[PDB]
Amino acid sequence: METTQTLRFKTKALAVLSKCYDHAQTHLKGGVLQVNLLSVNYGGPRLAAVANAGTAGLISFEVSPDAVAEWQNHQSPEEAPAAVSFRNLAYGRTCVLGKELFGSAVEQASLQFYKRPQGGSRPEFVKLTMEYDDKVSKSHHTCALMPYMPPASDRLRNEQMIGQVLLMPKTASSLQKWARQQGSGGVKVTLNPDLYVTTYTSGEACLTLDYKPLSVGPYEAFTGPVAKAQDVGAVEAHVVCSVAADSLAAALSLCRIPAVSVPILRFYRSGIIAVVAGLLTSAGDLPLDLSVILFNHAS
Amino acid sequence: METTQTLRFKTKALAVLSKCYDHAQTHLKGGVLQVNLLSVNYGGPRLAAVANAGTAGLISFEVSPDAVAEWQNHQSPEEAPAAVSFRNLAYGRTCVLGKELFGSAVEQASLQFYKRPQGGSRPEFVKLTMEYDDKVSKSHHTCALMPYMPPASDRLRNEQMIGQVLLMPKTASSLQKWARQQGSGGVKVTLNPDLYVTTYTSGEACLTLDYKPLSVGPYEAFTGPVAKAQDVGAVEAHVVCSVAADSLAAALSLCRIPAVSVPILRFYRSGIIAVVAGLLTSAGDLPLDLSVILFNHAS
Ligand SMILES: [Cl-]
Ligand SMILES: [Cl-]
Repeated sequence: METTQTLRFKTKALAVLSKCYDHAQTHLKGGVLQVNLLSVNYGGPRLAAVANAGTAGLISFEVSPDAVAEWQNHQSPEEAPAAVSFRNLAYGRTCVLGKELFGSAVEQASLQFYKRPQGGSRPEFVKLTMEYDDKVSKSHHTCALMPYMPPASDRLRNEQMIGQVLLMPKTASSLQKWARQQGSGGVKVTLNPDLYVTTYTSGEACLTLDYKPLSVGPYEAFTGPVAKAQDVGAVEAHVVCSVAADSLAAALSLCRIPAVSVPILRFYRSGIIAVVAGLLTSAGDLPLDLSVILFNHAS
Repeated sequence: METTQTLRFKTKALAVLSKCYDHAQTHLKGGVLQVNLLSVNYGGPRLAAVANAGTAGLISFEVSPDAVAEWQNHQSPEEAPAAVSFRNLAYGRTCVLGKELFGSAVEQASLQFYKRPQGGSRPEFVKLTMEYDDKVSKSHHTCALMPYMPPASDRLRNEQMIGQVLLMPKTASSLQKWARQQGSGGVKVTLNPDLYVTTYTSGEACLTLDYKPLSVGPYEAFTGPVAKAQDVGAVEAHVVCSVAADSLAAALSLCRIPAVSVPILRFYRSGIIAVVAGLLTSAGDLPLDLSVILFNHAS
């Protein structure tokens, strides 16, 4: 058995995300764990819990490379994949890997991808192992990788961000509730730079949220921790997005992590939207990049 | 690291218990997993999930020795302990070991015990391993054992059984509901050979259950599967037992596993009751000895 790649995290790195994972736990359960190698020499490897949200949404519970302690790709650059991924809910078992992985009592978490010496050009298995606080307890999980998929966190690299608005906790819940009220319907999201307003409509139903302008462009907004939670926004263009009410509801929920993050809506020139979890200055330097992509939903 | 004991179960042996465990998982979760070494010259090692039920009850989900494929004790009889135990809910972990151990897809299950070559009469750690159907997935859990405890399935060795009555579904359920209604009070259970009836009182509340006599003593009854389910009993002496209503309710619930078992109440001369899960001929030959001991409880 040969090792294709080795990935190991720093002491207790992933444990600080324990509560964050718990918040997203229910949505991440039926998804998959995925390590993005496609960005190894672009910051480092990126492990992420990836799953669906609603009728047209993709969650990416991603860990910043800052959490990585050692990376090793033993395959020729040309053989290694852009990404490997196994399913979060391990084969047969009752244990959800993401839960154990992002556990708070884990000192060292690490992954090892293997293949059989003979036939097979790409990794075929992964071996997660978590070593706990007690300096005594270990857990090793051997799983089969899945049919290759691109890095979830790769679908927006060529997209153009025309603005993003921070949603104050109450506003977020308010929207999140409205979205839920719309069931399996669609929501037409409207960004109006002129009116400093974001609008959502689903049939006759409707909802309007105002926002204070930031005398700065999209890409220069919310670059660091969110020091204040207020309905603020940096928009530089109009746009209408057709998303699924249910996906929007799940996103707003997941990105508002108690005492940790507040939802930030990122608008793209194409009809696409990405609800991002803006980290509060309080919740320290969590190596988290949580987002949910709202795909185009034909109503 | 020195290996003291090794236990390997037969292929798929513990998987047949999958639904049975699930039926008790809520109770077993906070208990412990434990291997009774005493029963090695009495059929073989006995693994059991052991936990508390109500205010005065001990639950024992024991696996018949005929499920074990290979046992090896590498310690002299002097050093070897009577029983080894470790938390069912693994340390800092999120999965309960028992849930994964009795997984329906576990091809092979095995346990190993170790200790350091210094200070330590008995084993200090255990390593459970699960090999799955897919012939690819494996799980290894390494834990610390707990301060030693006697084999749960031993507390009834000197006790002399004076009677046992089987309860059919509708009957058991009446008793269980009655017990839950008595909330946190105590139940005075009476066995009357002259009136062929068992009575339950908790304050002004009461309940009487008739049973048809078996022309055989206590120890020769319900030896094998129970092809039918009718309120019959092989009693042979009066006895009044003081039990906790909540333990009684839990015990009846646990021993009536849907389409698998029916509760059987075993009364002992000492006024102690043990609720047992009589297996229906319907269920196959499950290697399961589930029971719940109702200890003495005062008003
Ligand atoms: Cl209970
Ligand atoms: Cl010792």
